[PDB]
Amino acid sequence: AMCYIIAKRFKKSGCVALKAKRGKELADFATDLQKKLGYDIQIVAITRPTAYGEYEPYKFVNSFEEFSIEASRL
Repeated sequence: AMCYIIAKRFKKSGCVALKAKRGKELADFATDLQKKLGYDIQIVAITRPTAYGEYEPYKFVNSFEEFSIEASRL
């Protein structure tokens, strides 16, 4: 199924979001990025932004590479 993968700093408002297919590729990508960014950053999959208004404002990106760049700037 489809989801959004989300990166968010626990102590700051807003997030980075990428629409993505659930699967092993996404799980590996998210696991690797979680290691690089550390414990202060949350990486989570959600169904859709309106179900998670607490992560606003959303910055949407269109590739894994752009997601990694923007997540690292949080």
